[PDB]
Amino acid sequence: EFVFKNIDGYFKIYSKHTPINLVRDLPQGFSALEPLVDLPIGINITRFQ
Amino acid sequence: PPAYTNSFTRGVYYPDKVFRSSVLHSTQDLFLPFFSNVTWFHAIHNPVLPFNDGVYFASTEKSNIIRGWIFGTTLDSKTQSLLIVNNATNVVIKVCEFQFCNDPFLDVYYHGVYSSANNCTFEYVSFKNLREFVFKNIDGYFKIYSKHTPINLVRDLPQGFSALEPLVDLPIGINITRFQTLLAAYYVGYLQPRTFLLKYNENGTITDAVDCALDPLSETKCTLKSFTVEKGIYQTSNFRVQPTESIVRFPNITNLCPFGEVFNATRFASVYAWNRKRISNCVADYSVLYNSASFSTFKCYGVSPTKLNDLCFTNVYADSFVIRGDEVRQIAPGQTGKIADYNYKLPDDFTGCVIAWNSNNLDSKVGGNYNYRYRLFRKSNLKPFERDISTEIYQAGSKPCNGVEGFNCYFPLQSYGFQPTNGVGYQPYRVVVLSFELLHAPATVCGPKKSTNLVKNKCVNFNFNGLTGTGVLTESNKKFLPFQQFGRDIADTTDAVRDPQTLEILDITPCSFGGVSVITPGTNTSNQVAVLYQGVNCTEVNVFQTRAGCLIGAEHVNNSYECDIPIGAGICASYQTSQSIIAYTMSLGAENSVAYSNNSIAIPTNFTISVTTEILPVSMTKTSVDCTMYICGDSTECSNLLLQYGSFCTQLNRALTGIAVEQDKNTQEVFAQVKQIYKTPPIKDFGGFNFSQILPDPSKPSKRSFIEDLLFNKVTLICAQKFNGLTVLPPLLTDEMIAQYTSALLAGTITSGWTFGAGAALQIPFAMQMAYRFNGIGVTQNVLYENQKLIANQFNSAIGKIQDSLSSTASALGKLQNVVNQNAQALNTLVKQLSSNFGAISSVLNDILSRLDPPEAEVQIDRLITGRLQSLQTYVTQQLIRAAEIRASANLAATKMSECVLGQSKRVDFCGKGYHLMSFPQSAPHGVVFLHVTYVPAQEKNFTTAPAICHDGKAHFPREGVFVSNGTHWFVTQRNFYEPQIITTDNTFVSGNCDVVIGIVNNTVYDP
Ligand SMILES: *[C@@H]1O[C@H](CO)[C@@H](O[C@@H]2O[C@H](CO)[C@@H](O)[C@H](O)[C@H]2NC(C)=O)[C@H](O)[C@H]1NC(C)=O
Ligand SMILES: *[C@@H]1O[C@H](CO)[C@@H](O)[C@H](O)[C@H]1NC(C)=O
Ligand SMILES: *[C@@H]1O[C@H](CO)[C@@H](O)[C@H](O)[C@H]1NC(C)=O
Ligand SMILES: *[C@@H]1O[C@H](CO)[C@@H](O)[C@H](O)[C@H]1NC(C)=O
Ligand SMILES: *[C@@H]1O[C@H](CO)[C@@H](O)[C@H](O)[C@H]1NC(C)=O
Ligand SMILES: *[C@@H]1O[C@H](CO)[C@@H](O)[C@H](O)[C@H]1NC(C)=O
Ligand SMILES: *[C@@H]1O[C@H](CO)[C@@H](O)[C@H](O)[C@H]1NC(C)=O
Ligand SMILES: *[C@@H]1O[C@H](CO)[C@@H](O)[C@H](O)[C@H]1NC(C)=O
Ligand SMILES: *[C@@H]1O[C@H](CO)[C@@H](O)[C@H](O)[C@H]1NC(C)=O
Repeated sequence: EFVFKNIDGYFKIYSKHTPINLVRDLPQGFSALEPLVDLPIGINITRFQ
Repeated sequence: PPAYTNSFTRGVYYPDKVFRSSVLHSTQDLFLPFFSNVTWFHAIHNPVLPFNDGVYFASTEKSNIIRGWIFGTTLDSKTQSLLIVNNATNVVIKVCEFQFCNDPFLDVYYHGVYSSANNCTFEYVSFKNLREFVFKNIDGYFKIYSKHTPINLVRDLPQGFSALEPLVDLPIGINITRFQTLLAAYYVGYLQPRTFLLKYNENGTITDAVDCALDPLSETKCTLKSFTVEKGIYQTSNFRVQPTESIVRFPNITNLCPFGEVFNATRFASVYAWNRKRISNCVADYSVLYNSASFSTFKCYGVSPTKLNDLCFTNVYADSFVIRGDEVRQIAPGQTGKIADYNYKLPDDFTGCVIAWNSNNLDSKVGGNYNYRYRLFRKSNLKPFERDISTEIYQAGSKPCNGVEGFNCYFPLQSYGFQPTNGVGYQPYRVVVLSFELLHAPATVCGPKKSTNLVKNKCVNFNFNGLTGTGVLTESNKKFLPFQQFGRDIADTTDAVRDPQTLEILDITPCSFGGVSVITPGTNTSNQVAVLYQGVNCTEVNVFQTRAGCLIGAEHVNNSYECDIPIGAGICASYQTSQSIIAYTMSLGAENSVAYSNNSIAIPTNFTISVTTEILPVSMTKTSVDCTMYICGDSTECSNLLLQYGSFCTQLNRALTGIAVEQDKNTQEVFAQVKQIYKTPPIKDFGGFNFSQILPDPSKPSKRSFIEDLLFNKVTLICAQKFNGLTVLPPLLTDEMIAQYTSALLAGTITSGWTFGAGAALQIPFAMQMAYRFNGIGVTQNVLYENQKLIANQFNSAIGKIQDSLSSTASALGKLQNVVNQNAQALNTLVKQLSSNFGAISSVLNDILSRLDPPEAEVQIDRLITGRLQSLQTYVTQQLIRAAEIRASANLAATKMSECVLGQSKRVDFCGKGYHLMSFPQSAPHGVVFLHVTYVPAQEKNFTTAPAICHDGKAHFPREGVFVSNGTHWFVTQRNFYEPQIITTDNTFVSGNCDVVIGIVNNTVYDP
């Protein structure tokens, strides 16, 4: 997953890899996401595509 | 080689001319510290001594040789000099200036000098004896204090005290930092910002003064504002453990810091093709900038190079190119020209540094370089952040050009010639430019910031990646996730921090905190101290470490005794065992082990009848502090500004009057619960129960008996409160009427007893009243009817002990005394907040208005009056809570009088320790005193017991009082007094068979 946001001019991206074997839908469970890359770009971005 | 002696209690002077009587008013100013070294001087074979904060001078001049002084700061024939002459009993002072010689001195071989002057500004003329002259300059005024005391001793200073009254005021106004006397034993001292606790007598003479920070007892006295410090432990002040130096930590080195890689580039690009190497996400050591010996220029525009390392940049840049030598000075803001426009334009707000160095011996060729080209001319300045790689053909005229030179067709491309015959301005140079940007983004690049070293187990500051603070770092075993940097606690307080350099988990702990207690016995017994440093390990600060803290001055005692001065966590101190202060583990009473038995009892055969004394604060100082007068002193502006608060002013008085009326109510249901004021019979035939001590004495002016008089004398500051609007309203019940109600209640207790609480009083002899007040506690009346005289003996003995308790003990009336106190310093601090600035310029409204214009004075009194209103709100809330406590005690006293004076209370430990008998109210101001006559067994005897008796196979249990035996025969007696009965059917009832009863023994029952 790629979390996109400019909060207080600080662009954060989190990740969490879980090896599971199912394709039906999103898992019914709990997960925690820890940051990997943090570039405080601070750009006035309000839309994405 | 000056000798140093002890100054004793010398160096105390009247700080100001205000007169004070019988008050221990403490003060702090430039003073001579107690027990300080004194530099004794003599005239053998005359230097300049520092003035310091103050100067103390003393001398012993029987023949009056020491009479002169020369003071000053430079003495360069330009500054005025103090000059004191005492000739013909005349004091002469003048500040003229005269030239000095190599060794200026006064003709004094064995038994004056003055030349002309330059500038004179101030003119003024006025063993057996010890003359003292302190010298100081406060607010530009030079002050001299004198005291001549006739003594007969010359070897050293006397061991006593004497004040130093002043003589003259000298308003020189000139700063003085040096002095020098002119000439047989005289001393010199020095004044320091100390603090004393002065003591004025009845006539206003300072009889004794004590320093504050001399010893722990001195600090205790300074805090308490008293000389006689009783027993106990007193919290004086706090203590801090200062950080050692500092700890600053930041990431460093990282991978390579590859600035030298840019420096040692073999080839360089053209001037038009300057290359930007982005610098980010790397710790900048900035070590390359230090070696400036090889750099031709080192300057910065728009940034301070000194603060480059101390500040962090979000992003940084470095640019390198090669140009000619003479173009260095043209790289500056505010400069124009072809080079400044068509090549590189410097904005006026450029932030960076320009660095260049010689490269002619490495970047020059014999035949000339042909690699760096650019565009010579262009129509306008280059737009920002544009790469000028365009090679457009210059065409000044209107004639079109076909790419070949001709008519008005000039080729814009020209080549440079690098030759040895060229001048200095043709040399090739290396140029490197650094630009640092701070956009609207957080900083990403930080300097090393002197990572230094890291110290464990020693309190010190710390700065970890911008996390500052103070504490002590300790090794910890708390694991951290790789993305988690620093720890936390429940209260959002930092607990663990990991070192950025090494992934080691370090705790953070308070430095020391804790106050500074002072465990001292009363001056009645001893004079030694024992400082307890609350809850600190005995490592940063004879010494016996305790759970409660680090204890100093007392040795641990392996034996355990009764606690006398509680310390903390079970530790207790005492001076008795020469004898010295100790600190041991408290043992609550002698460790007893009552022999719990299968069938044995210890029923008392004798007893005692004490008369304890529990004092209950029933009423208090009825106060109704009017808001307007107290809060604002006689000011229309203050009245208008106070009216804004509105309901606070009008409701503070409502709350205080509610307090007053409820205190009168407390008094009403406490004393005035008797309908008719009964009076003592003229003849007191009580069967030996002497009552004259507590019954009112007709010979006395008021009907307050001896005990009440002693109480009133013991409790004590009378007309010093009702002075600032704190109108102490008189009680509705006059103190004489309070005495009347107490006497009525006590006389009803005598003649009517408990009955006068349920209607009119019903007469009963005092011998009959105790004849059933014993019966209340399960004690048969035969006790009194057989030992009434002895009962009277114990009663009168306890009454006699009451006077001793009042006189010899200052804590006998502790509760009432501290209640009257609490009120006294409550009103006192209420007064002092009139002096507190509360953030205003001063505490005088008139001074504020006179000093400044009303536009700002109004704001000043606004802040001051908000502070005063907050202070009054705090006082009234504290008064409400204290009056709630007083109301709880008043209902408790009413309950004790209803159940205990107007009855015989069955609640244990309510009317004293033991089986209660009766009580006597003895009013004391803002309170009441009870005389809890109780019953306490003393002497026991071990007997044998059994619940039941089977004579004819039928069990027999005692109605009241367990079965006992003296060894041969079995008897019945109540619990609280051994009195045997012959076991008969009258005192026993049959219930069940024998084999169902546990502990039953066979026995013989008499048959009436
Ligand atoms: C209980 O103790 C008291 C003392 O507190 C005893 O009173 C003593 O009585 C004898 C006569 O029997 C006198 O000679 C003594 O002078 C009394 N003592 C004092 C201090 O005056 C009392 O007798 C004891 N009662 C019993 C039953 O032992
Ligand atoms: C104060 O002066 C009076 C003089 O009438 C004297 O009687 C009294 O003893 C003095 N007070 C003290 C404490 O010496
Ligand atoms: C306090 O001082 C008085 C004065 O002599 C003395 O009688 C008394 O014993 C002292 N207090 C104690 C507890 O020793
Ligand atoms: C005081 O510090 C030492 C280490 O210097 C430690 O062993 C001891 O347990 C500490 N004292 C207390 C009461 O924790
Ligand atoms: C009661 O005590 C007072 C003083 O304590 C004494 O003057 C009086 O004579 C005593 N009365 C009796 C009856 O003992
Ligand atoms: C009873 O007390 C006496 C005197 O102290 C003692 O000698 C005896 O052993 C005790 N008996 C019991 C059963 O405790
Ligand atoms: C117990 O009291 C009785 C009373 O008559 C007496 O005869 C007997 O000797 C007493 N025994 C002891 C051990 O006191
Ligand atoms: C306690 O006394 C009873 C008396 O009947 C006896 O039966 C029992 O054995 C005794 N127990 C002990 C532990 O002495
Ligand atoms: C008590 O006396 C009865 C006689 O009726 C006897 O049966 C019983 O055993 C006795 N018990 C004890 C403990 O002596």
